[PDB]
Amino acid sequence: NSTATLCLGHHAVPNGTLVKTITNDQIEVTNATELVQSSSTGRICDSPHRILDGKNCTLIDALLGDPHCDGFQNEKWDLFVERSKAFSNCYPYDVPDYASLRSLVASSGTLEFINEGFNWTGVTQSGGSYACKRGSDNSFFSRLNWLYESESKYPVLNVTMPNNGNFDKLYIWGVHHPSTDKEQTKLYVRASGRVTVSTKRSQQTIIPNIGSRPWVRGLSSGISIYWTIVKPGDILLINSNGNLIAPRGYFKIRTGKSSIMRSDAPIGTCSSECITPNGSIPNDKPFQNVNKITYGACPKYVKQNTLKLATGMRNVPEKQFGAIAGFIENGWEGMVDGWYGFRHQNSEGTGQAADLKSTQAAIDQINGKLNRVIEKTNEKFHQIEKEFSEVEGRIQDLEKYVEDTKIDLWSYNAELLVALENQHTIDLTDSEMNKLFEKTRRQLRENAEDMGNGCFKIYHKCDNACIGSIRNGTYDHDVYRDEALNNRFQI
Amino acid sequence: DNSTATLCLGHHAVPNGTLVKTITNDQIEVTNATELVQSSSTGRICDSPHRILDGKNCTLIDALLGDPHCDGFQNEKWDLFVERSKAFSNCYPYDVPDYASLRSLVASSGTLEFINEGFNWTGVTQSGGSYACKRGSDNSFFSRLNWLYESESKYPVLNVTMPNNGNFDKLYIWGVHHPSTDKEQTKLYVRASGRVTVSTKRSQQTIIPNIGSRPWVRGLSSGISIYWTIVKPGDILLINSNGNLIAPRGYFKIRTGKSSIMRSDAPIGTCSSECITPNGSIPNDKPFQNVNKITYGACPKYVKQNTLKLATGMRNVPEKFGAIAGFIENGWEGMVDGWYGFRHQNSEGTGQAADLKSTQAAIDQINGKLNRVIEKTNEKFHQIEKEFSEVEGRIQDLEKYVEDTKIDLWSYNAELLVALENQHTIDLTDSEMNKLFEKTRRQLRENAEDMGNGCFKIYHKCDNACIGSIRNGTYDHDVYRDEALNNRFQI
Amino acid sequence: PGNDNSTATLCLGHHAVPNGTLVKTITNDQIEVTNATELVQSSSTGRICDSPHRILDGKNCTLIDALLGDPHCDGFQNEKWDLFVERSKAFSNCYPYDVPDYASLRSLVASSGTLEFINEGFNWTGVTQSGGSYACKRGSDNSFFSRLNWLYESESKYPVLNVTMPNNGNFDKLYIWGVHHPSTDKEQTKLYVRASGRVTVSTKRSQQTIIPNIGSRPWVRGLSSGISIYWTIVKPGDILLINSNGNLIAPRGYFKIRTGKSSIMRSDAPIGTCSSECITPNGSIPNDKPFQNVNKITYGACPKYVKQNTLKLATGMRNVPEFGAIAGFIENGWEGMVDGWYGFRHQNSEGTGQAADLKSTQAAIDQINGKLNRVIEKTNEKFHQIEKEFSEVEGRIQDLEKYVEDTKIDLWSYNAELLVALENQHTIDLTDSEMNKLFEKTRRQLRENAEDMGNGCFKIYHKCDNACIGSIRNGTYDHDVYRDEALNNRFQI
Ligand SMILES: *[C@@H]1O[C@H](CO[C@@H]2O[C@@H](C)[C@@H](O)[C@@H](O)[C@@H]2O)[C@@H](O[C@@H]2O[C@H](CO)[C@@H](O[C@@H]3O[C@H](CO[C@H]4O[C@H](CO)[C@@H](O)[C@H](O)[C@@H]4O)[C@@H](O)[C@H](O)[C@@H]3O)[C@H](O)[C@H]2NC(C)=O)[C@H](O)[C@H]1NC(C)=O
Ligand SMILES: *[C@@H]1O[C@H](CO)[C@@H](O[C@@H]2O[C@H](CO)[C@@H](O[C@@H]3O[C@H](CO)[C@@H](O)[C@H](O)[C@@H]3O)[C@H](O)[C@H]2NC(C)=O)[C@H](O)[C@H]1NC(C)=O
Ligand SMILES: *[C@@H]1O[C@H](CO)[C@@H](O[C@@H]2O[C@H](CO)[C@@H](O[C@@H]3O[C@H](CO)[C@@H](O)[C@H](O)[C@@H]3O)[C@H](O)[C@H]2NC(C)=O)[C@H](O)[C@H]1NC(C)=O
Ligand SMILES: *[C@@H]1O[C@H](CO)[C@@H](O[C@@H]2O[C@H](CO)[C@@H](O[C@@H]3O[C@H](CO)[C@@H](O)[C@H](O)[C@@H]3O)[C@H](O)[C@H]2NC(C)=O)[C@H](O)[C@H]1NC(C)=O
Ligand SMILES: *[C@@H]1O[C@H](CO)[C@@H](O[C@@H]2O[C@H](CO)[C@@H](O[C@@H]3O[C@H](CO)[C@@H](O)[C@H](O)[C@@H]3O)[C@H](O)[C@H]2NC(C)=O)[C@H](O)[C@H]1NC(C)=O
Ligand SMILES: *[C@@H]1O[C@H](CO)[C@@H](O[C@@H]2O[C@H](CO)[C@@H](O[C@@H]3O[C@H](CO)[C@@H](O)[C@H](O)[C@@H]3O)[C@H](O)[C@H]2NC(C)=O)[C@H](O)[C@H]1NC(C)=O
Ligand SMILES: *[C@@H]1O[C@H](CO)[C@@H](O[C@@H]2O[C@H](CO)[C@@H](O[C@@H]3O[C@H](CO)[C@@H](O)[C@H](O)[C@@H]3O)[C@H](O)[C@H]2NC(C)=O)[C@H](O)[C@H]1NC(C)=O
Ligand SMILES: *[C@@H]1O[C@H](CO)[C@@H](O[C@@H]2O[C@H](CO)[C@@H](O[C@@H]3O[C@H](CO)[C@@H](O)[C@H](O)[C@@H]3O)[C@H](O)[C@H]2NC(C)=O)[C@H](O)[C@H]1NC(C)=O
Ligand SMILES: *[C@@H]1O[C@H](CO)[C@@H](O[C@@H]2O[C@H](CO)[C@@H](O[C@@H]3O[C@H](CO)[C@@H](O)[C@H](O)[C@@H]3O)[C@H](O)[C@H]2NC(C)=O)[C@H](O)[C@H]1NC(C)=O
Ligand SMILES: *[C@@H]1O[C@H](CO)[C@@H](O[C@@H]2O[C@H](CO)[C@@H](O[C@@H]3O[C@H](CO)[C@@H](O)[C@H](O)[C@@H]3O)[C@H](O)[C@H]2NC(C)=O)[C@H](O)[C@H]1NC(C)=O
Ligand SMILES: *[C@@H]1O[C@H](CO)[C@@H](O[C@@H]2O[C@H](CO)[C@@H](O)[C@H](O)[C@H]2NC(C)=O)[C@H](O)[C@H]1NC(C)=O
Ligand SMILES: *[C@@H]1O[C@H](CO)[C@@H](O)[C@H](O)[C@H]1NC(C)=O
Ligand SMILES: *[C@@H]1O[C@H](CO)[C@@H](O)[C@H](O)[C@H]1NC(C)=O
Ligand SMILES: *[C@@H]1O[C@H](CO)[C@@H](O)[C@H](O)[C@H]1NC(C)=O
Ligand SMILES: *[C@@H]1O[C@H](CO)[C@@H](O)[C@H](O)[C@H]1NC(C)=O
Ligand SMILES: *[C@@H]1O[C@H](CO)[C@@H](O)[C@H](O)[C@H]1NC(C)=O
Ligand SMILES: *[C@@H]1O[C@H](CO)[C@@H](O)[C@H](O)[C@H]1NC(C)=O
Ligand SMILES: *[C@@H]1O[C@H](CO)[C@@H](O)[C@H](O)[C@H]1NC(C)=O
Repeated sequence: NSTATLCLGHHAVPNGTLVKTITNDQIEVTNATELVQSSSTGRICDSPHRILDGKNCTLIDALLGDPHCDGFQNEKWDLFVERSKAFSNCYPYDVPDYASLRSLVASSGTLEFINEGFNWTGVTQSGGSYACKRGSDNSFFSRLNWLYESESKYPVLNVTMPNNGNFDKLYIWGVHHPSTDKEQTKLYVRASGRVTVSTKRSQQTIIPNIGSRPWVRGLSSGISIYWTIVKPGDILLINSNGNLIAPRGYFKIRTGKSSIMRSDAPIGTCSSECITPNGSIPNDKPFQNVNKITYGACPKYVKQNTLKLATGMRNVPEKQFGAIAGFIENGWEGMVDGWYGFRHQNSEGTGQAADLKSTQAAIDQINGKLNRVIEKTNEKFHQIEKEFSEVEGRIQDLEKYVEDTKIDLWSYNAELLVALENQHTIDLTDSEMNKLFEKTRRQLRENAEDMGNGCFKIYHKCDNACIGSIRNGTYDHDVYRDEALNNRFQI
Repeated sequence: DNSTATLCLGHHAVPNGTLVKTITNDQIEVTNATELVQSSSTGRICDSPHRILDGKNCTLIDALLGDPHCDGFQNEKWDLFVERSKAFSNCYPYDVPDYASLRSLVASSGTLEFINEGFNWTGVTQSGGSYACKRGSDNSFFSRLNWLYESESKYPVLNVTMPNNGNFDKLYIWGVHHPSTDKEQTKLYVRASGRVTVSTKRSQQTIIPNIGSRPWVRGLSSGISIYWTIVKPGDILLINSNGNLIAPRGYFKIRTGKSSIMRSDAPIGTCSSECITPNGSIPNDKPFQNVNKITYGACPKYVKQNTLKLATGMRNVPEKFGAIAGFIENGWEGMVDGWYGFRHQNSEGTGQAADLKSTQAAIDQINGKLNRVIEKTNEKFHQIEKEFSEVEGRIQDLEKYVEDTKIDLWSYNAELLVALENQHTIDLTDSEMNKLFEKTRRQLRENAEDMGNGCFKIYHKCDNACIGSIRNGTYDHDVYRDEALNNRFQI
Repeated sequence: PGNDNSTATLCLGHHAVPNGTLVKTITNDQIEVTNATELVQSSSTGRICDSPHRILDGKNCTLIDALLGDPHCDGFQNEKWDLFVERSKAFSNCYPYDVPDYASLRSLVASSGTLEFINEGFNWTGVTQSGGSYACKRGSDNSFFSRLNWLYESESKYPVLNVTMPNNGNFDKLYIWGVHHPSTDKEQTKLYVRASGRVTVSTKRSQQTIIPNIGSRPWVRGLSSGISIYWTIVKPGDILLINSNGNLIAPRGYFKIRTGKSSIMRSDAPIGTCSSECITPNGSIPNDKPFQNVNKITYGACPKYVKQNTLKLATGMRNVPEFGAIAGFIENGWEGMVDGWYGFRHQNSEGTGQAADLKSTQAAIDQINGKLNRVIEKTNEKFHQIEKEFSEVEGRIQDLEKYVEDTKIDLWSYNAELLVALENQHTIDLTDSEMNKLFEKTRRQLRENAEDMGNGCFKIYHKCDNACIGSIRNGTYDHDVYRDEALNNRFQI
């Protein structure tokens, strides 16, 4: 009745969350947030990126001029989305090194075509075929010019076209492979043509082959698509005596944030900086498990489906007349106004208060590292291809091995970051408890003794005002020193 | 005659300490440490669990084609296929454009399962053989290749199609003959120059043979260039040649699997090891390894370091008639039954005990971090090539830059990890010692004083039964308080 | 009776400075410390040091124009180098030519680091040699590439050439050869007779065959003609065969292939007289720091490229800048302390004093340098790498060469950022720990003769002259000497 008891404790919660640290695989903390994004709406947000839905068309069909893809002429995009249902309805074709041409056009992000009048005098022009119906007429690829005998002759063609602008020119052209020797001489007179497109830097010579194409959409013939880039100050030189599929001009090559993605996800009305083939995902978290193929500012792909960062101290439930005990035994599920506080027992009764300074001190540290964790947007656009449909060998072996190495290294960084941050999270919250106890230990000077359970036995009368003067940093030990030393030192 | 006792707090020491690295120190001595970089091999490739296929005198490509001394490899399968350096070609001279890619894709397929398809081939004679490819006592040829050639002194143009109506990728292996002389060209194919064209809906491959180019190999100044074509389901194979065709007899079934290939001369043995290197099989108990960067299976990660030692014990401090001394001075080499404990000196003499609770808290934290360091498995199969015999240029520069960049990043992660863990290992063990010392301090309340050297001066008769009460937390400070406050406070 | 007998005060503190430096930790984005150091090298003199690496200045010559033998590049014959520096002012003044896969030929010649050419005498009987053109003037005569031979009519005939050359010695042979693409059919028949030629260069491992095209080359320096350049490597025990009827540009021998530290770099930085292990296109940079933001293109032992332009490593304690009563480390630091990081301030009957503790000052300094030595020890010596800046639009191979380097920098930028944050959080902790250890060291040898005032100071309950204070500082303090006097003052008897 001539003493009081002051106890030091920290809060606790009835649920709790398990996290990983350097030490333990499962340790229970009060709060925790998720770092790995693993869900998506399924809708690609048409904002803030220019999304161009390919619909029934691939990038190459819209490039060449397949008539059902004529809506895509001169179109521009940030992310061009190819669908699975896309399909070819013009003349049969192949593209040697298909992936590269699809890659560089996607990076340019524009189908802006500029027409150029080549001379083509001595040949007839704009040949078509019934397999490429535009409307009801027999047409052909809109950006390709198909040359063929004039007055039953077909001379050697020497045609040039300089680049005097300050900007790169992509010329798309082709070589015909007739079904029979009849079709060869009917269109080109000579038994075998030769195609040679040249610059000051490059030269592409293609010998056409006769009847070397399988049956596609009514025809055993086809055209091989090639491309040539003409830098400023350079010149295009076409040289053919047969089977030339001429360019009607060039596509302008730009450099920008543009790329291409394969996805069947619907385009919706929303805003999201990050885009996956699964759909748009938020970029609030630092890591994501949705898909390694991403466009825009996105979390980093990791193998882990979950990585929980601890945002609170160890949870130690009380699991146990009225008596009070300190942090040594357990935490306090009854303290909701703070993380650290004082439970007292004195002459006027018993009470709880929380300590604002130490609680904010811990929170400021906890939420400072959250800001350090989330400050990395890391914005990426046109990357490498990460899923493949044909067997290719050496090059995709390296293209896979690079991406797979990238993911293992970031999965390592993520696992270690969460483990270090949490081991530091638990330690800093332990430190703020101990500092508050030692701060209270030293105010009391010689007026109290440490009971061992995180509580002080104060050897003098200590009304609610005196407890307050301990909580508040205003306890004067000299006022009570005599009364305390009397009760302490009895024989 | 004496009214006091001395209770000292200490930790253990060992005579054969081990040096490790920390964030601070380059060399600090601890009691125990374990190695993390695997650096030794038995020199044998364990045949379990993975299916090892010893290539013996055969390369994968010779076994693919059907070099008669490799006929045993027909239709064989593998998980890892081992090419010996003694392997050698004994059939018709040949070369393969993009040899690496064909070797890579066949290796990752993991099977030589062949399916005979009967092409029509009317108008030519099949199964041509040579003396430079003796199968048994007979002039023969590659077992999977059909060397077509004149019939009735006529060689008509060949139009053949074989559709892939399966649901699974087909691998056709074909070739092109390069005769030694003009006389040999016309005797075998009538025409002065041939033309081999293999076509899918997606690709075309047209080859025009050169005459006399090949150097003398095993009796012949001739040879065949091998090319490959993959026909996807629903697509169709179309062969077309007016000369020099080396035809396929069918397709190799393509599979997706854990299979790969490795260049090694290590002997195959009877044992079991998850990890395989060209040096031989290595244990994957350690997270890192310095044996070889070429690995197959669940393997440790390759690092540049040849030794990384993880501290698994506290700082080693030798203790070095003499008053008993605590941990502030030095450890205790005599302590064997624990890492922490008490030495006391009272009226019954001296004694030494160990504290289980503080020792397991240190041991369980050390085992907890080991289990997190060992938990990584890392199972990789078909990767990229990492050693090269020919000078190539752009592509292997990237293949070398990728692997060399990988090895540096993991060597950093391994070095930093050891330094972080050991600093934490030392810090956590020093913490347990401080926690046991403070736990004892507060049991003694006002009955003792901290002598400074990590020892308490207890101011009352404290027989062995009283020490044991302090040791297992049953000391009642009130029982000895009046006596102790008497002895402490004399003037 | 209040404080009747005299007492003394002994305070524990740490130094502070008026010009602190902000650094990053695991907790805080900006926390002020006393001393810091920069880890990211972000400046260069702009000069490529001619030491300790053998630098070769291309001047008006590219590596391939020196390779082929462009007459204004005759000084570069048989020259060697560690780093060869192509200049952007260079140019080709011989016969017009293109090189399919020019990047690979440039790369392997640079990696060999030598243009050591070994003349071999092929058997060109039946053809005439040393074909020259006026677009390639050497001296005042019409000439041609010094290391190429241009074969052409022999008595108005030019038959099928069968030519062989064995590789009888050790180590590889690089053969450089080409194919002429004549401007007109007249030039085709006036030089080669046959309508169309055919160049075939073969080994046991490979074929290379080329069917030349007429009039396929644009007008360059007076000629609508050109030569396509091709190369073949002949391993030991293998053999070179040249089979051609027309349009053959024959080699005069091979370049000896070596393997070593050699490479090539594109830079307009002037060469200077100085020594530096690291070379960038921007110039040479010091390799003391572990990271650099100058250029991702480097040669030699260089700091690693990172996106960050500054990463400051804390190399001192937390800076906390600082009634006649002294106070301790709990409140603030002591700007007055110059001779040490930690120390004591006291007030007693002889006055007020101050002294620095050398033991705990070194304990922090030695731990800080234990960090620096682990941080600064990373040499990282890389030589011939991959190309990292491109001028032509290529596609698939280009995307991977960019994605690999782009992924590398992001991974080291992470490692750099995390390392600075960990190293600084550990610095602040250890410097705080040494303060608390020095205070507890004093607390324990004072025994029952003082009380902790709570501000990092002790109220010592006995007369304590300067020699008394010095004993506490030297640790020679004996508490029993003062124990009776102190207990009498602490507790009233
Ligand atoms: C577009 O190309 C045509 C055709 O020439 C091509 O050009 C080169 C680059 C290669 O691609 C070749 O393979 C092609 O042949 C050019 O037509 C020629 O233009 C010139 C100059 O204008 C004409 O020369 C004139 O000829 C007059 C007499 O020609 C008449 O008589 C001759 C016989 O004497 C007869 O062969 C010809 O067919 C005519 O009937 C002459 O009085 C005048 O002074 C001048 O020399 C030449 O005749 C044209 N050829 C043809 C077949 O029409 C174009 O010039 C070119 N245009 C552009 C803008 O470049
Ligand atoms: C080389 O052989 C192939 C294989 O037969 C030839 O292709 C075939 O060409 C015929 C031409 O009529 C095709 O017939 C058509 O088939 C469609 C299928 O639905 C049918 O609807 C039509 O009424 C018509 O009968 C046949 O399908 C086609 N088959 C294949 C596999 O391509 C090819 O023509 C031959 N080469 C030459 C130069 O003739
Ligand atoms: C020094 O530290 C190492 C820590 O790696 C100690 O080695 C470890 O010792 C324990 C028990 O002695 C071994 O546990 C065993 O685990 C296997 C399963 O892996 C189980 O089958 C056994 O029954 C046993 O429980 C552990 O494997 C072993 N680890 C290593 C890497 O050696 C070592 O004992 C310490 N030295 C001293 C002197 O304490
Ligand atoms: C493999 O394909 C060959 C083609 O080289 C098949 O033989 C040819 O089959 C066609 C169609 O049945 C025959 O064409 C017809 O010939 C008669 C002969 O008078 C003619 O009157 C018809 O108007 C038509 O043109 C062709 O003669 C025939 N050639 C030969 C040499 O047999 C052959 O059937 C296929 N192999 C098989 C089915 O085993
Ligand atoms: C182009 O010239 C080359 C080189 O002279 C010719 O190849 C050579 O052909 C002869 C043919 O008898 C080879 O001789 C053989 O040597 C082996 C090994 O000593 C021996 O066992 C045989 O009995 C025979 O004597 C010679 O080795 C071979 N040399 C090379 C480098 O290939 C080639 O035939 C010529 N081609 C034309 C179209 O002129
Ligand atoms: C913790 O320390 C206390 C104090 O040393 C231990 O309590 C008492 O320890 C003594 C000696 O070990 C026990 O004496 C024994 O009692 C049995 C039963 O009467 C008797 O047959 C033996 O000859 C001996 O005298 C005593 O029983 C025990 N106290 C009680 C209530 O059992 C205690 O055992 C220590 N606990 C641990 C886990 O070490
Ligand atoms: C603030 O921190 C920096 C970096 O820790 C300190 O710079 C270091 O200063 C020492 C000299 O006290 C340098 O060591 C000396 O190096 C020279 C050769 O340069 C040698 O002749 C001496 O015998 C001595 O070893 C050290 O290199 C230097 N480090 C750096 C990165 O500059 C600086 O002194 C600190 N300032 C204060 C006021 O503490
Ligand atoms: C194929 O057509 C191209 C272009 O139509 C021809 O290139 C042209 O070749 C003539 C050669 O006399 C060049 O004339 C020269 O021009 C320079 C610069 O103006 C001048 O200084 C000379 O005195 C001479 O007149 C002309 O510039 C050049 N044009 C282009 C665009 O390159 C080429 O010759 C034709 N093919 C054949 C086999 O003739
Ligand atoms: C070393 O040399 C390289 C060039 O070889 C320098 O890169 C160039 O840096 C300048 C900026 O000083 C870039 O110009 C402008 O940069 C701003 C960003 O500050 C950007 O927003 C503008 O659009 C513009 O690009 C320039 O583009 C860049 N590249 C080239 C080829 O000039 C590099 O800065 C030099 N090293 C250091 C440390 O500065
Ligand atoms: C506390 O420790 C310090 C450091 O050891 C003591 O200061 C040093 O004290 C020694 C004597 O113990 C001085 O040595 C003397 O130097 C004079 C120079 O005039 C010489 O004539 C003497 O023969 C003797 O060698 C030393 O100079 C002095 N340090 C400095 C920088 O002067 C201090 O005395 C110790 N105090 C206590 C109370 O233990
Ligand atoms: C595993 O094999 C590799 C390569 O066969 C060994 O590395 C070679 O070591 C020799 C030492 O005499 C060097 O001369 C070679 O240059 C090394 N090759 C490479 C590619 O580095 C390696 O030492 C072997 N490992 C073990 C444990 O025996
Ligand atoms: C634990 O339960 C409380 C009950 O109010 C709840 O507010 C809290 O969100 C739960 N924990 C987490 C991590 O959500
Ligand atoms: C995203 O799509 C890929 C491929 O279609 C699929 O494997 C993966 O499970 C999907 N993930 C989510 C979260 O929908
Ligand atoms: C972030 O700081 C705010 C400021 O009070 C706080 O509400 C929140 O709980 C903090 N986040 C944590 C502690 O995870
Ligand atoms: C608490 O402290 C504040 C200043 O920090 C003071 O104004 C107030 O009076 C104090 N409360 C009591 C009860 O002393
Ligand atoms: C390999 O070839 C050599 C020489 O012909 C022979 O002695 C050896 O037995 C062969 N080994 C196998 C496994 O075929
Ligand atoms: C090689 O030289 C000899 C002698 O000069 C000559 O007889 C022979 O024809 C030459 N071989 C050729 C030109 O292939
Ligand atoms: C590291 O040691 C040097 C030389 O002894 C010293 O000058 C420097 O101050 C030390 N480091 C720091 C951060 O003080």
